[PDB]
Amino acid sequence: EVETFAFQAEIAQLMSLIINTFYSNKEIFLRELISNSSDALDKIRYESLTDPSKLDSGKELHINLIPNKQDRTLTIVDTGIGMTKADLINNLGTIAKSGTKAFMEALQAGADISMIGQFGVGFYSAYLVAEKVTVITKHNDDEQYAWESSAGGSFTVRTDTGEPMGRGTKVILHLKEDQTEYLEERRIKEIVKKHSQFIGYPITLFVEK
Ligand SMILES: C#Cc1cccc(NC(C)=O)c1
Repeated sequence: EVETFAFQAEIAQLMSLIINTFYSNKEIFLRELISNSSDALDKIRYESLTDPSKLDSGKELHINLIPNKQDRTLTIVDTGIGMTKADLINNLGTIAKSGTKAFMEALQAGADISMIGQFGVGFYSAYLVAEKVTVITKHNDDEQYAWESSAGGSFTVRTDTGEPMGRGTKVILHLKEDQTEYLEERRIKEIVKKHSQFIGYPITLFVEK
């Protein structure tokens, strides 16, 4: 049972600008997704300060980076607060319509693309390197769901029957054919050290066979 939704016109426009604009500094996608994970971890930590049972779904607060060269995927896993189905449909828990407007007004006033995260829409920088993005998420108050989009104006949401997650979010980047440098250990390490070296949660880069 798969539900298909249209992106709001402003989000479709942002996504097409990310995909079509010539812009060589693609590595910022990983900074933005790690930042989103750190925000999601801060939220479940804050909730747990007054209600410890919010961590019954998992006490460890961390970020894992999982490259898979056979599948040509880079997966960013966090054990943050996760998203409900309603959150997924509402632009993955963002204020993407007003954020896109503020981002585009900022660019007209002298910002560049790499400030995208300041406007709350850093998630969509995934499309700098991915032809398809899958988001698996589990929030304490809802069931496990899978969101998916190859851009083109639409996304799908379905109940996820895969590996139970406990709590958190998994962003699976199905990489473009010419973007496989982001699966190499030395390249990922370089980017994490350059852009994410002070994130307050452990970031573990998995290795492959
Ligand atoms: C990449 C990219 C991107 C994201 C938002 C807006 C724009 N448009 C420009 C710079 O003309 C480009």
